[PDB]
Amino acid sequence: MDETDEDEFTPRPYQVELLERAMKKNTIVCLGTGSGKTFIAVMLIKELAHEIRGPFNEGGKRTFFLVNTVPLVNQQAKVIRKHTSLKVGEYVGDMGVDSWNKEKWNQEFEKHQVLVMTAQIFLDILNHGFISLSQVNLLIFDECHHAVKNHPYRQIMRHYKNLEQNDRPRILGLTASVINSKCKPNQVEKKIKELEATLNSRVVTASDLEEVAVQKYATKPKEIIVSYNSDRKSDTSEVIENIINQALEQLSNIEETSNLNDTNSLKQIKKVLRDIKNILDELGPWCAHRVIKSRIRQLEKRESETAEELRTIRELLQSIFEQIINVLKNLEKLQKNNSVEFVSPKVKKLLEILKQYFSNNNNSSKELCGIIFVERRYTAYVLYKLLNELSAKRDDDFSFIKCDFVVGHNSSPSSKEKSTEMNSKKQKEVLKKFRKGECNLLVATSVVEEGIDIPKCNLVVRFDLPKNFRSYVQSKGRARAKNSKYIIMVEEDEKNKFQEDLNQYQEIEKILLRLCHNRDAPSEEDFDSFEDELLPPYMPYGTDGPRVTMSSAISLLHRYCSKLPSDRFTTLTPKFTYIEQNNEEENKMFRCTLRLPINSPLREPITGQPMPSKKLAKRSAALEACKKLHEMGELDDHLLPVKISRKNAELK
RNA sequence: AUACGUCCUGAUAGUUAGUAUCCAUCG
RNA sequence: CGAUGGAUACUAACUAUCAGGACGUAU
Ligand SMILES: Nc1ncnc2c1ncn2[C@@H]1O[C@H](COP(=O)(O)OP(=O)(O)O)[C@@H](O)[C@H]1O
Ligand SMILES: [Mg+2]
Repeated sequence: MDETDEDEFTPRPYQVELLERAMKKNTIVCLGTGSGKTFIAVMLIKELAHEIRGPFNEGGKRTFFLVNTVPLVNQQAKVIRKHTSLKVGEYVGDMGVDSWNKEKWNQEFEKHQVLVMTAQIFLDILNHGFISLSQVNLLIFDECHHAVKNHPYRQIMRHYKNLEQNDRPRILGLTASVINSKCKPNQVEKKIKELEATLNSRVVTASDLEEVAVQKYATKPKEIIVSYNSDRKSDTSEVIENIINQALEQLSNIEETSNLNDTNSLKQIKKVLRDIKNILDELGPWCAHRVIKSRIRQLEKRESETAEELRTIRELLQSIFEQIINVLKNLEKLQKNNSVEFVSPKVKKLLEILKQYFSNNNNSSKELCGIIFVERRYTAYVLYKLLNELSAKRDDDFSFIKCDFVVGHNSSPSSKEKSTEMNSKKQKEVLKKFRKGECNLLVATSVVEEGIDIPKCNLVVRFDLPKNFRSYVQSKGRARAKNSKYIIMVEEDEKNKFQEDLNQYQEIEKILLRLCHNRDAPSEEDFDSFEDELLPPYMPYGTDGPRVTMSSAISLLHRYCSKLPSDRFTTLTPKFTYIEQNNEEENKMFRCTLRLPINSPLREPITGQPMPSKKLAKRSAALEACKKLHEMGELDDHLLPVKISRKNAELK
């Protein structure tokens, strides 16, 4: 039954116009979400493909693609591979790319024609002298509105500025919302001018888009606001939260009265029980008890190695949680087979919304595909568990629900035994399952919120309020299919503030849509204007060799310290000490000092130059330490830590 | 009625310090 | 799990401007 579906792409007229304009000179493309900018980028890549066929040893060039997150790089690589005939490769941080030497990087450059990877990796390659910007043919900045202050985009731009104008590559950027944070309507012009100066380009908007052409293809859902109140609570729930409050009070009294071997341990206990209180308030007693038994398992793990006082505190906490369990036994909704009443009013409202949506779509032949957006990861995990349990209960109207979740990921040589784990392959598998149609619901954090082409959706639910203009715009634009719905859940007493914020957002959008028409080219004087480096970098082998920028000193120092062979449990870390002195002008002056662990050969402390701010003093001290360390003979030619073992140390 | 200096309040812009959360790199 | 970096929101202090209130001086 499967039929192949080639795109057989026929570009739309505004795409052709934008392609010509971008070919003429540097540009930034500003268009609404879902209007098809990735195909424009693909067309531009294909147009200039006659400069890539040459070998790399004889000065051949390559094309690069810059992306923020991992699902995005996978998806864009797949699209480019499908549409054109060139070879594409994808690089991320899972594979452990820093351990590679120069020869393997040269081989990788020789193998492919187009390279797609994250921005931080590109910065690392640029700094350590593996590649030079004179060999790049074209650069693409996905979501270019992130290049502000100290973001890695700005650092790469600083690298680009020094190069002579004879051999500078072309620049193209794609964005939908031009301003990152929230601001008054009077600062929009200043913000766009700053961005134009930073990226050394002018913004462009098609004349045909304003006339029908792109309105048909752009996505616009409907907005609905649903209100709930959390004051209305069950008396038993009030009793439980009062008991938890008095437990918090007595634990605080114990902390204030009883001395502690580690105050941070009881502070952690207090914050995790406050988290338990928050979980109860937001979700309900059953989810709280599930987290409580997970906590029970956590101290089952912990009791192998713990202190006596810490274990007594843990056991009195266990006693309190056990009393909570006996209180819940009287409220055994699952035993009573009526679990609808116990949940917090917010969860009840969400369930009512889902039921109404299913009732509406019962007549509709099309299936359902929805996304739920949550702020923190633990809430997402607990919500997924609860929804799966309700579906397994097999009641009247929850027999069709299938749920899964996606969050960020971590990796370590250690086991990291925990309830929540993630990996690149598992994340890709879940996304593929969602695309195919195995699951109908997805519970996600802000990882997938931006830029992901989602399967045709009908429903987006905001479990938490948007924080600024950009997040609101992107979350609105995530739904793609026709006749979509956008739903926001708001507490009763914050609805006026949310209303005024929505009005301000609409005004900002209206102003932005008009200001971008018929703009003027930027001036190179502003490009020469921006300069935040108070101290020049450290270049031992010349301008084109390796460098250690002021911003990257501390990370390199900590990497060297971590690579030092020592005990597994002990994680060595340099110690910092700040001394403040007042100058003749009575201005604030900061001088920092540094020390190293006794394992490293460098015994003597190192002192940096005085700086107006504490962070600047710390950076200066780190830079001086790095220069001295290289002078002594630790770091190798490429200015990265040497793979030195005990035998290597003995030989040297 | 106005200007100058002083004290208090609100907003705007910038700087500094603290708390919470998210995303990337490493062990 | 730990370590590092970047971004957002909240609070406090300082500086400058604006707005208002009060005081003294001069016009
Ligand atoms: N020429 C075209 N013909 C058919 N579909 C297209 C064309 N150009 C773009 N599209 C569709 O429009 C959607 C645009 O999404 P995408 O380009 O990934 O991000 P953006 O929302 O920034 O444009 C894609 O899913 C693609 O399938
Ligand atoms: Mg895109």
